[PDB]
Amino acid sequence: SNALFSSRDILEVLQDIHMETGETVAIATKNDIYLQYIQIIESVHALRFHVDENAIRPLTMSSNGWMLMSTMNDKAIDNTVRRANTITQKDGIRFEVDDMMARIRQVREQGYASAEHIPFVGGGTICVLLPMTIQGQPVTMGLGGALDRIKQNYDRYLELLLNGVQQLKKSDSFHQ
Repeated sequence: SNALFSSRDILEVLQDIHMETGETVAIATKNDIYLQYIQIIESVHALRFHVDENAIRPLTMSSNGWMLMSTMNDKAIDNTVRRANTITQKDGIRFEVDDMMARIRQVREQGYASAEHIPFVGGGTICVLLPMTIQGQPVTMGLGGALDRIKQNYDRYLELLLNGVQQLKKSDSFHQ
């Protein structure tokens, strides 16, 4: 019942990270074991991520995924990695429950996630968990672009995401 003022708070923060970084920026949540985008703002760089929305993407395949999985219980993470392997292995990719469960525990610890070449060669991504939930689901804010641009701006980009989180500690969770 206050969904719009929260969406606006989030959009304003996401617009700031887009202005300062020029990268593809997004808010995402989970849909069962798949990553769901709520809002994407496309990069202005020549070489960029063009997010195809019809794409089905398991949570094991992106740093946004690991951040979202880090919110589940272990029973649910194990099911997720297992179920997700049967899908990604149709393309020869499959993470060992052991190491994925380790990466997830680390991400939960350090407060954010980043990834090189995952899901895509030449790409780099960094994301954080937003303080609020949307429709009972946890929510993520992240940026993506060409790996080199990401590597060379890593500390600055991270800092902006984390500070974006601080700016939203006054925004409500909503079920709309």
